[PDB]
Parts: sequence; structure tokens; C-alpha cells
Amino acid sequence: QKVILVGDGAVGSSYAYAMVLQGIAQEIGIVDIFKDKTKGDAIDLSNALPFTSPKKIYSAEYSDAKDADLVVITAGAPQKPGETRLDLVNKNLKILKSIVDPIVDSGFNGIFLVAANPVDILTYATWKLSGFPKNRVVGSGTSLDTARFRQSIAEMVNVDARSVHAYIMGEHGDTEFPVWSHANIGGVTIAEWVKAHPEIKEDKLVKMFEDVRDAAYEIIKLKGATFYGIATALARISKAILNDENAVLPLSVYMDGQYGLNDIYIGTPAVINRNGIQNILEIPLTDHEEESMQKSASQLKKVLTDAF
Amino acid sequence: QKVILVGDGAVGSSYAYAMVLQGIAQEIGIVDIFKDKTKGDAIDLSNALPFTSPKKIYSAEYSDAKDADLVVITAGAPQKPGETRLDLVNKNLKILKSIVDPIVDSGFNGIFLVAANPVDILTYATWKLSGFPKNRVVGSGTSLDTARFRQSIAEMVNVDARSVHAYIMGEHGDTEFPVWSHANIGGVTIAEWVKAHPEIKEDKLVKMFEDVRDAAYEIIKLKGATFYGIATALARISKAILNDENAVLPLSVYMDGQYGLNDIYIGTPAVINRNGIQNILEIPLTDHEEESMQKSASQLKKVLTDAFAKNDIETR
Amino acid sequence: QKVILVGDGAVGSSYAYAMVLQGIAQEIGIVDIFKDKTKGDAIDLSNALPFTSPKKIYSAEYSDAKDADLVVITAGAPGETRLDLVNKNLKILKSIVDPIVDSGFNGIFLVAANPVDILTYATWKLSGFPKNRVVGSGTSLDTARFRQSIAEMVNVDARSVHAYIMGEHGDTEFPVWSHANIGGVTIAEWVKAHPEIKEDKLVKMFEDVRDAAYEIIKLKGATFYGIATALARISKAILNDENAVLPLSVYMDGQYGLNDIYIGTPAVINRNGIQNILEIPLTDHEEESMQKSASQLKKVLTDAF
Amino acid sequence: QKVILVGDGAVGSSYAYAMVLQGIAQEIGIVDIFKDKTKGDAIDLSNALPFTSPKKIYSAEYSDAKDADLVVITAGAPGETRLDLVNKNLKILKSIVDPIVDSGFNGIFLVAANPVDILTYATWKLSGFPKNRVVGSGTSLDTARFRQSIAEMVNVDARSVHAYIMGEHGDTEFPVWSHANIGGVTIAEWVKAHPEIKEDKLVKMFEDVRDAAYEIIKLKGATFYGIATALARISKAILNDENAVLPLSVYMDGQYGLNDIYIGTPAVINRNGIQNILEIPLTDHEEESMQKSASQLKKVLTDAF
Repeated sequence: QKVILVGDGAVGSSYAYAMVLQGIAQEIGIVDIFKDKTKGDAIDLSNALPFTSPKKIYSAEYSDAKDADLVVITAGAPQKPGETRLDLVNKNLKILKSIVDPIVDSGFNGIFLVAANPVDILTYATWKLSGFPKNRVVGSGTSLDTARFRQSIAEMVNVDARSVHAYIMGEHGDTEFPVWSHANIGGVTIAEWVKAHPEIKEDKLVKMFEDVRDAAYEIIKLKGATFYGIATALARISKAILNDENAVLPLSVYMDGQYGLNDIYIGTPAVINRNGIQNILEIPLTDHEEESMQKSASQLKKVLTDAF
Repeated sequence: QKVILVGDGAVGSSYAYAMVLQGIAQEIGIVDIFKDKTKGDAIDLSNALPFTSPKKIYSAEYSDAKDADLVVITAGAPQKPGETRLDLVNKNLKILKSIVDPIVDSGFNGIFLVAANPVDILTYATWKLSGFPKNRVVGSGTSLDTARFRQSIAEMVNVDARSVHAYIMGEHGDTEFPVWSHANIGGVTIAEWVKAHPEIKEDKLVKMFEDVRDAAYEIIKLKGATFYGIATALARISKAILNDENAVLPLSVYMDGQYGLNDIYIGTPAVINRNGIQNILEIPLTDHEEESMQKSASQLKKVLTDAFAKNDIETR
Repeated sequence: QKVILVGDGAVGSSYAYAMVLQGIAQEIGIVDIFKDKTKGDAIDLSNALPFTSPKKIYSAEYSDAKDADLVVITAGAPGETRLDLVNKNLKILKSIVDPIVDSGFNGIFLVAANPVDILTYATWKLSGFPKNRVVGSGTSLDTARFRQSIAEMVNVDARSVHAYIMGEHGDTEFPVWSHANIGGVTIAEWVKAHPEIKEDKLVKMFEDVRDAAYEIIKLKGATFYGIATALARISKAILNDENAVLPLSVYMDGQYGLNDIYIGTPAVINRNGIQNILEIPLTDHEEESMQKSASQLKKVLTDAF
Repeated sequence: QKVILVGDGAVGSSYAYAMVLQGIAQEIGIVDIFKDKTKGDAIDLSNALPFTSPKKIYSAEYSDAKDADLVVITAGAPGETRLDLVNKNLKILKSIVDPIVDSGFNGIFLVAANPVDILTYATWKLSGFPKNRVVGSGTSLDTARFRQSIAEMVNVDARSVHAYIMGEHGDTEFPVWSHANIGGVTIAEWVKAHPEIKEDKLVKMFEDVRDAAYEIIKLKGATFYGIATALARISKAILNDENAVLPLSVYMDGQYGLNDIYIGTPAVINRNGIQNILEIPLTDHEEESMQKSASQLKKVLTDAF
């Protein structure tokens, strides 16, 4: 279980730490333009190993991805507060290509996990750039928000989060949405739970989603950047892949008809194991919610068209 | 987190051991009419603690339930061939009564976790005999079979069990049933799953439910008794209660209108915590499954009324 | 990580349950003369799997040990004399080792049958396997409990409590008080600094630890949860290649001045058996204790074959 | 189990993250000059909670230390003169400890800021708290990394590797090689039976552990994951009342021949602070090392005031 991390910034670095404290993977190679930073990170991270399970951590080069089972791409230049997102995508595409090409050439044949924002778009870019099978290229999608969303519903309703089933689908970002109609707690629909427990106000639920959806913006405002949350979810996804888990997570997967969408990566439940996506789940959507999914995909699709 | 286990037999003993190895509970008082066995089981289990989290395990008497947080009743009389299931209830009631009363006398005011068979019947009995609130008396119901049911579906569809939602409800036993219409994988129904994945055959799925439900029978015929599965299920429930989790489990809960049922304990998904049942989930059912529920519940009510009637009048 | 369990009695059964709950090994083949019991036991156990990590459990035959990584021998019937107990278990041991060896099994042997030290020496001779591929539970259990009790009494996390009970597991085993320490401080020195701790308490403690099994048997009819858990830990150290230090039954090639017999002492064990046998410096008295324990054992070993 | 972290820099921030992933404590209030950063940090960390055990994390003020069970001080700037660094951190410390004590805090102090030993003594002086209710990370991390390295070299599970790096955390800390042992066998004795392990590789290993922090700072700019992880483990020993043995910064009352200074030495810590200061048997040279580190420490500690 060898992982090659690409991007030793706030997200990549925190991600490796999470992997270390949580005991996921056996070998982690850190790659970043700035070599010295990663060498230091490797030594520092390694000094924490005596408190967790063993691991081998080192500053690596794209060539070291040859026998890697999972490549995590975090390195993604942030949008300047005064530029087209298209530019953000045009600058990250160059950053991206300079990463995928050299990684492919190493002989790497494992799973790609894209976390760089905008993720859905960059997952399509990675796929197109690598020429890898659709199921071997994945994006963090809306797994982090779905997790938080479930956790918040759980706290409000007071039921163990493990029994709260809800999904946030679409392009991870401003257009993502909650599948309220299908969301349920232990088998009972949120709708039925409210009818049965009026104290759980419908308006508060709605704001909660909004708070989950806008949180990354808020954090960047206060702290300047977001990383702990994304880093933890990135680790979980990494765990499901490496441990051939067959877990169901809302990832950025390749659309081929599901929800009627085609030729794009967007967020939807999916089964993921050591060989990438096994299944792409189509959750019964309300026609209204199908519009949501529709809007979200068209906006994302246009940008994808232009960029290329 | 103090636990008082009544019945140090195969189930009871296995349960304690599970609690020990899994690190659930801080204290475990073992109670059984046979004192020396509980004393040796206490010492024996304590030699395992160095390989797990600490715990205080000792031989106990009902009076020790005074400050307990949980009382686990596994003490039950086996059904020998040739006796009405009515007799099996009659003698188990006598037993239950010899346990409930003294525990209630100690001042115990925690939660009751009934595991004896028939569990639903013995749960309602414990509830009635103790006088405890309906939500402070729970049966292990169909939690084990549901957990085993899910893992098997998981293995067949090859999807992590955590994302496999399926319930087996009704009276734990020969007439419990799987709510196939509502069961789903990560949000996608079993029916829909079979449509997209034809390799997943329906006869195998239904046979698997039968193999699950009949598993206890086969275990007894080959080995004489069953304890590892239920013991492990019991410890999970115990953890849900003691750690105040608000976990959803198909347990034996008091029916007060749900499923059109009233005044009996029967299996159905419920939310449980340190104060007992918090919520009873009403999973949408098919007219038939609903009928199954009604039937499973009528026969249930019949045996209670018979057992309690005989016990109310003939006891001396 | 495939394990073959020979003996589905109270110990074997508990052992597997421990393995199931603790998540050790991915496959357990249970082997016992009573097929039905092993069959129902495998089904009961498997129902416990949804609450733990996955594993494959089934009623096996010695031949299933062909591709097994670990073979644990618990078999053996519990008013008997020990000499005539040893004899009926050497015979049983033979009926197990031979066929397991013929299946091609080139893994590790972990003997738990009693007397362990004697029967462990028997497995070695009966299988031919290298002195380091045949291991006995030794005194790992008693030491684990001995350390735990010192920790409670002393009120310091047991992980830092270092003590060993060595020699033949049983009546003649003894504690190495001289080398035993807390955080690195000898027990002796700890007692000086803290008089609240009494030698009478410490001395009776070892005794209680040592004769515990005797009482559990008297009270409950048999002991199994303790050794089961200890076997499970040993099983883990082997299957996961931990190179852990445990007082196991190891072959004597000079240590403590002993030779050609298995006996209890700290050793490093991993996926490939015992990696190292550790010699703890002993006190003259302690050397005697070890000496006396070994001679008493060696005689019984000598007359057995 | 509530905690008040003072300092939301790379170390405190990472500390909080570790605490969150490892699920230690149920409440963490992050206190730092820059509020918005501690505010956006708490939101960010709270988004990770769904993947771990529950916790209540928030931006706090010194006043929130009132009911706190433990306060962790990581504030303190990272050219520089050993003297100047101490003198300005002593100032920072004063602007923190005072206000925290004013809140009503009657819990434990865990000092992580460097130079840790000196800043720990300062915390004791400034807080007026009991000697046992003021703790410094001391050499716990280096000792932990030191043991792990010896284990990888000797190929024996680290839990069985007992070694101690003592003295003032810094350039003057030294390894107690004489007492260091593996499963009860001495490093010196271990080497004898294992030629391939050379005292040359062993001395260089320690030196790497000691000056590693320095290499990390040059390469990356700062060091935080090692210290943060270690802080979280000490925090766990305290919040869970473990009575764990860790080389911490503790008040010397004659032990080792030292008096009236905090310095690195094995100790038992729990919910109520330091239970015991362990005095490990030092060689003449190892004893000289302790004196040298302490006298030099004492010097810098005096001038500082």
C-alpha cells in the first residue's frame, strides 16, 4: 500500500499527517516542486510514527510513482480574487498536466485521487490527460460535505450519525445540492421524521445545508485557506481504496447515462475499492432535484467545453 | 458503567468475555444460582483483562444491581421436545420472576436488556413483572439476525456492510421477516440492484434469509446450543446503551400504535441510548409484510395471556 | 494469514472466539474429532463476524493445514496423575502432528496443550521442524497477569511494568523479582522509596497468580478465557510479524545453563517463529529456581520417551 | 475532559488536529492573539469530526480556562541568541499564564514552548501552581523517536525497547545507554550477541534524533508534527489518568543531585499531575552528562531573570 502524494501544501501536508495518525497506508512519498520542504515534512512526519502504526515516509519524485498504488493530487493554484474561473481552470490545467504526464511515464498503474479544486473538472482533466480507465480516476467530490451534512443532521435529530443516510450531489461547490427526498434516518425519510417530530423545523434543516455548503468560503475568509476537513476525507477515501473496502462515498465519477448525464465527472454515490469505482449509484431523484443535478452539470459542462 | 449479568451459562459467559475483549463497560457483576461457577468465571475473565482495557469483574448477588446501569438477563430454560411452547413460557416466567423481583428490590433503576427466549415474550414479561417504564426494558429482538443478514447481502453484492441497510422484523424466531421492499445498498433498493446486476439471483437472496433465520436451529442440532452470535450482539447493544450512542437497532420494543399494533413487544428498528428507547422507527411496509406483522403479533399476544393467566392464578 | 485450530474444546473454542472478536487472522480452520461441534461452532462464530472484521471460519481436516501459516494445538483431555496425563497426550499429539506434517504444512506450531513445555518439546521431536518453528504458550499468560497485578498495586500503567515468570509453566515456575522493574526502577528500589508496598503482598501476589488456574478449575471446572486470550496475542505477534517479546516455551541451547528442553523465558517472536531467546541476568537463588524447575522437567521428559 | 490550547501556530494547530484525529479529550478551546485564525481553524477542525470521535472545538479566550482540566502552552516564537529567545518567550509566557490563572483555572499546565525546560520552570514560578501540576514535554518525543529507531535497527517491537534520553531538551540531552535495554537485555549485552549492530551506528543514531529538529527547521522552516503528536499523547496520559511513564520536564528535588530546576527525567503522570519522578541508575559519565546539562541550564535560567 504505497501512496504518492503530489502537492505538499496545507492540504497535502495535513493529509499525510492524517494518514500517519490514522495508520492508513504503509509507504508515503511526498512530491512537490520544492524538494527541501518535502524532505523536512518527511522527517517531521516520521518523528510522529512512534505513536502510530509503522510507515515509510520520504520526499519523492514522480518516478517513485512507478510502484505506487495510489496517487493523490492536491497541488492546485487558488483562484485570484479577480479572475475568470476559466483562468483558474486554465492555470490549474497546466499545473495538472505537468503532474500527470511525468506520473504516467513512471509506469504507474494504480488509482488517481484528485482533490485539487475545482475537483470535478480536474478529475475529468486528469482522466483525459492520463488516458487511464474511467474507474481509475476519482475525485473527492462531495464526500466531505456529505459527511458533515450527515453529522449535523445526526446532532439535530439526536441519532447516531452512522444511521443518517443523506447525499449532497452535483459539482462540488456553489451548485451542489442535498437529496432531501431520499435522505433518511435509519430507514425513515427526513420528511416522515419531521412529520413525526415537528420540533425538527424544515427551515433550520435548509440553513444547515447552506452552512455546510458555504463553510469552505467562511474558513478561507478567517484563516485564509481550508485543509483539515478536506485532508481527513481525503484520508478516508484513501483508506477505502487501499483496503479494498467497497465503501459507498459521494465521489467525482464518470457519467455515462446516470441521471441522463454524459461524458463528465460529477458527484454521486459510488462503490470504491482497490481497483477504483466498482459501481456508480443512481439514487431516485425528485424531478425537482433532477433539475438541480441538471443545472449543476450544464454549468460544469460548459467550462469543461471551453477549457479544452 | 456498571453491568449486572444474570445467567452465567454459555450465552451469559460468552457475553461477559465479549465485553472484556471488546472493552465495553467498566464493571461486570456476574449472577447465577450456581455461585462457584460465577466466581471461577470472574477470576478466569479477569486474567484476560491484561490484554484489554481494565474492568472490575466479580461474582455478584441481585443486591449489587442497586447502582447498576444495566441488567442483562440471559437466564432461560431450554425447550425440551414434548412440551407446549406455552410450558416453555410458563417455566421461563417463573425463572424471570425469581430474577426481576429481587433486582427491583435492590433499587436498580437502570436499563433492562432481555436476551432469554422467546425474547419478545420474555421482554414484555420482564416489563410487566418489573413495573419499569416501557422504554427502560428492551429485548435483543432481531438485532443479531439483522446484522448477520446485512453482512451476507454485503458479501453477495460485494459492498461494505456499513452501506447495507436491511431489516428483519417481527417476532424473533420462525416467523420473523425481511423487509425486502425497503432494504437497499447505499440508497439503491435490492430490487433495483438485482435489475442492474442480474448475477445477483433472487432465490439465493431469499435462501440466504432462510439460512440466516434458521441458523440458530442448525447450530443447536450440531453443537447443542448457540451463544457466540447472540453474545456478540448483546455486547453491541450493551455498548449502544452504556455509551449513550442513539444507535438504530432492530430491537424488542413496546408497541403503542406503530404498525397498527398495541400492547406487546415485537421487533422493529429503534433508537437506543443510556435511557433506553428514544425512538421507534416505523419502516414503511408492504400490505403483506404489515399482515405478517399483525399475525406475528396476535400469536404473540395469545401466548402471553395464556402464560400470565396460568401464572397469575396458580402461583402459590 | 491462515490458521488451523486443532482441538475444539473449551480452550480451542474460546481461542477462536478471541481471534474473531480481536480481528486476528483472515481464516480459521477448526479441526476436532467431533465434526458436528466444529461445524456448528464455525457457524456460531461466523455470526459474530458482522460485529468485527471479516474472517473465514469452517470445520477443517488436518489436510487443510497444507497452506496454513499457523497450527495451534489445544487438544488433550483435562482423578489423573500428570505422568499418565503426559502419556495420553503424547499419543494424542502424535495423531495430530503426523497428518498435519504430511499435508505439507511448513508453517509455525503453537502448542497450548498441557503440560505445555513438555508437549511443546514433543511437537518439535514429532515434527522434526526447527527448534524455532515450534512454540509453546509458556508463561506469557501468567506473566501478563503478574505484570497487571504489580501495576494495580503500584498504580503505574502496566505497559511500563517489567517482570517475568520463567521455568516450566506450572507449579515450579518462579518470578524474577531481582530484574523486575517499574519504569526502569527495580521492584526492590521502588519498595524502598515506597514502603506502603509490602513484600508479603508482593510475595503472595505471585503465588495467587501461579495457583489461579487451580482455583478456576475447582470453581468452574476448567480454565479457558485466560489462556485463550494469551494464545490469541501470541497468534497475532506471529501472524503480523511483530518481533514481540513474550515469555514463550523456547528450546534451550545453553541459556541459564540448560540444554535440550523447551522452557519458559522471554523471546522475540515473528512470522518466522522465534527470532531470539533472551537471557535475563539471574540471582543465585533465581538461578536455582530455574535450575530446579528444569531438572524436574528434564526427568519427566526423559521418562516420557 | 476540556482543554485550552494557547497558541494557534503550526504546533498548536497541529496539536489540535492530532487531538481530533486520535480522539483525545471532548472539548478544545483554541486561544490565540489572532482570533479569526483560531475561529476558522475551529470550524475547519470541526469538519473533520465526522470522521472521528465527537468533540466540541471553539475559538476561546483565556477566561474559558476557568473550568479547563488542562492548558497547553505552545505560544513562543520559533537569527537568534539563546538568551534573547528565552527573554521574549518569558514575556509571552507572562502574558498567557497570568490571565489563565486569573480565570480560576485549577487544572494542569502542559508547557511545550522552547526552550521547554526553562519555560516550564517559568510557568511554575509565574503560575504559583504545585510543582507536580506544571509539566513540560521535555524529551518525550526524542525518547520516543530514539526507542523506535533502536527497534528498527535491532528489529524488535518498540514496546519492548526501553531507553531514556534525559537532561535539558536541546543540544545537551544524552542517552542513558548503560540502562537502555531490549526486553530486559542490555543494549551492551545485546550488541555482544549481535555483532552486526555496532556502537558506531548507535551513537550516530542518537545524534540524529537530537539534531533532527534542527534539520527540519532548515528544510521546511519549522517543526510541528513530531512535537504535536507527542503533546497529544502526554495530554492523553493526563486526561485519561493513565499513570504513564514519560520523560517529562519535572521539578528536581535532589534526584540526580539536582535541585530547584525543571529537567528531563522518566516520570509517572496522571489526571492530577506528576505522581513519581523516577531515578534511573546513572554511570559516572552519564551522571556527569546530567550535571553538565543541568548546570548550564541553571546558568541560563538565572541570567534570564
